[PDB]
Order: sequence, then structure tokens, then C-alpha cells
Amino acid sequence: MKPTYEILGQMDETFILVKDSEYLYFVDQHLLEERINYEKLKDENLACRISVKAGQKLSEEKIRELIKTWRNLENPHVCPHGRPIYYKIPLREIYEKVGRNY
Amino acid sequence: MKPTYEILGQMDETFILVKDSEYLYFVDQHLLEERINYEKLKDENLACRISVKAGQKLSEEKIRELIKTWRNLENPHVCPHGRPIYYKIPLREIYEKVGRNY
Ligand SMILES: [Cl-]
Ligand SMILES: [Cl-]
Ligand SMILES: [Cl-]
Ligand SMILES: [Cl-]
Ligand SMILES: [Cl-]
Ligand SMILES: [Cl-]
Ligand SMILES: [Zn+2]
Ligand SMILES: [Zn+2]
Ligand SMILES: [Zn+2]
Ligand SMILES: [Zn+2]
Ligand SMILES: [Zn+2]
Ligand SMILES: [Zn+2]
Ligand SMILES: [Zn+2]
Ligand SMILES: [Zn+2]
Ligand SMILES: [Zn+2]
Ligand SMILES: [Zn+2]
Repeated sequence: MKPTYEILGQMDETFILVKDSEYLYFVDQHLLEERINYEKLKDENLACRISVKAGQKLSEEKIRELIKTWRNLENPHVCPHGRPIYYKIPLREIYEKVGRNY
Repeated sequence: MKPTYEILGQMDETFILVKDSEYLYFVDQHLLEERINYEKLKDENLACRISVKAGQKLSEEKIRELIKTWRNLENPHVCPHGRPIYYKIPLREIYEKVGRNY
């Protein structure tokens, strides 16, 4: 994700919505924290058990911290168990559907 | 869209993000206002020229009004020129990508 981005907020207390100029990302808060903790601790089970879970409301500050850290991870793409950390949609798919250039 | 929904906010001063239990919708603010005005005025060019344009910031109250009205339109799907008013993504596509049931 580009270093210029906009955080749109939380969805379903499960995903952080954040976009750059190319994509809107839906970032799984659990998988992201698990990856962050795994890269520090090198322990899959420990990283999992201490991380936030889906269904927990996060403060705006905590969300900012997580997204900033996400960009600097060695593997921002998949958790240590191989699950994709995020879903993404190209912004052009949204614009083009309604007839706008992007 | 179901009568129970959550407005997530504006994106790019162009789309209103709103979800129910099934889909996340990206609603084009211009096309929506144009449809609203067209259903009142029955005049395509007049409805277009008086409507908000992309790139205009909208207040939270104005966004609420538009989304409430959207649900009651005779045609909430396409503007009078035939363009889709919104893009939608099934929530299950987002959940399933990260390995979650939905
Ligand atoms: Cl979880
Ligand atoms: Cl900060
Ligand atoms: Cl921060
Ligand atoms: Cl426009
Ligand atoms: Cl109100
Ligand atoms: Cl209202
Ligand atoms: Zn362990
Ligand atoms: Zn686990
Ligand atoms: Zn886990
Ligand atoms: Zn901070
Ligand atoms: Zn995992
Ligand atoms: Zn006219
Ligand atoms: Zn026009
Ligand atoms: Zn128009
Ligand atoms: Zn109101
Ligand atoms: Zn139109």
C-alpha cells in the first residue's frame, strides 16, 4: 500500500478499511495483529493468543498504529498460518461501475 | 438494501459507503441525487444540473438524508441515463478471503 493512504474506519468490529490511490483494503484486525506479534515473537501460538479478536471495537489511535505497522511488516500479505490478511478491491472497479473514469 | 443498515461515510468525496447484513454498497452521490430529483421533477436535465457533483464534501446529515431517500426510490438501481447508482460487494467475499465464515 502506498505511503499516502486514508483510513476509513472499522467494519463489523472485524476489518479496518484503508485505501491508497489504487485499492481499498479490508484488513483483518486479528490477522494483522497476529502477524505483527509473530514478526516480533517468532511464536505462532503466542502471537495468536495475545492478539485482538474479531468483534472487539478498536480506538482510532489503535487503528492508526496497526495500519502504520502493517506497511513495515516483512510479510504484510498473509498471517503465519497462510491466511490472507486483507481483501482488496481496485478502486477502478467501483468508479467504472458507475460510469466514471479512474 | 435492508432497512437495518450502517453508513460508513464518504469516499473520495464521490461515494457514500453503506452496508446491510448482505452487501457493502458504494453509492454515487451525484447519481443518487440525480435519481431523487428526477423522480420528483420528471426532468432529466434539470435533475442533473441541480444535483451535487463528485468532489463535494457532504455533511453527515445530508448523507443520512440521501441514503434514507435512496431506499424509497422507485428505481434505486440506475440513474435516468442508465448508469448504475452504486457498486456492491457481497460481504461474504471479504470475510471468505481472510478465512472467516459469513
Ligand atoms: Cl478472531
Ligand atoms: Cl497518531
Ligand atoms: Cl499511530
Ligand atoms: Cl459528478
Ligand atoms: Cl437524522
Ligand atoms: Cl435523515
Ligand atoms: Zn508457543
Ligand atoms: Zn490460534
Ligand atoms: Zn489466530
Ligand atoms: Zn499514533
Ligand atoms: Zn493466523
Ligand atoms: Zn429540462
Ligand atoms: Zn448532465
Ligand atoms: Zn448527471
Ligand atoms: Zn436527518
Ligand atoms: Zn445520469
